[PDB]
Amino acid sequence: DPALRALQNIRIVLVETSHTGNMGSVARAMKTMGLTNLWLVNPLVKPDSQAIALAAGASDVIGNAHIVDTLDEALAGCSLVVGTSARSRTLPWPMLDPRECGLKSVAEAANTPVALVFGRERVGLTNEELQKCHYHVAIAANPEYSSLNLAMAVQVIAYEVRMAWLATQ
Amino acid sequence: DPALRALQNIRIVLVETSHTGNMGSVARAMKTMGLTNLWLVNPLVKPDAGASDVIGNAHIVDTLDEALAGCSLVVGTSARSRTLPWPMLDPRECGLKSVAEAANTPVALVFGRERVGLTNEELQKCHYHVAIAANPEYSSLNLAMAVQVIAYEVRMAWLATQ
Repeated sequence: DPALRALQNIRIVLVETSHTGNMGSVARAMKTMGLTNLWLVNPLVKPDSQAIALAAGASDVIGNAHIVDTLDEALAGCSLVVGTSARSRTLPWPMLDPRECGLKSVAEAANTPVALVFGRERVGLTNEELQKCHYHVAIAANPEYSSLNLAMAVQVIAYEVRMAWLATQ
Repeated sequence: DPALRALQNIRIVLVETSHTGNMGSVARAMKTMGLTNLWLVNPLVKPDAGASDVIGNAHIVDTLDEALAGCSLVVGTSARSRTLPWPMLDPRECGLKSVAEAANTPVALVFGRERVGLTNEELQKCHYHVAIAANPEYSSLNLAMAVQVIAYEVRMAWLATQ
């Protein structure tokens, strides 16, 4: 991949993933867009045969994953941290959409490591975790049905990171 | 739900889907982006979360032609081909063209089989092919993920009309 070096600095950080299959689907979503650096923070169960199975040709991304107990460890060394969250009117945070997150991530990663942080199936990220992010990224969606599956959220965000990369080419 | 009428003319057409779970995930991907209009072309088996309505209301047809009937724009997922060259779109341009055409007439966005995609004869029924730019070492997205990307670009194009 001619994107390998530009994108190897961009970490995809999954916080306390409940279903190991989702770890695998994430690894595949990542690798198809050229992202290869996966960090798992305190996963309920470590990657297993199901995670390897859903990773398909991206089982190397699972294999090479960093597994750490705390979020701080996954963020150490990163200059730019973006977490998935809807906007808040009462504890406002600076907001990105996937497209702007892609642009910003690629611009930053030319210099220094970036973390794109995703939370737990259903529950998401906690307030304590969200407060360690520089920006929150929200995916504009059907107001009737507005929550994407974990791996689908990663697939969108990774897609926009490759698109931003491609623009630099 | 303000997108519902601008996007109801966009058909998501799955050809010979072999995994009923993919059918579900596609429905979810669609619905989160406002797409509701699902067409299943000879699914291996008939359909067996919160987007169950998209599955219940699906149009189950035996031929691709039926799923394409009435459509002024048909886009199918494929890589570019050197030997069967076809006019190519990326997801972003596909989303712009789809939303523009859908204000007025039906559009079909066609996804092939797991792993192997669409036949050349199926591909020749499309006006454009859409290639999702990807890692050349590993370029094949899961069916539901391909739908998710294409549906996301469709909503982004719709949002730009607001």
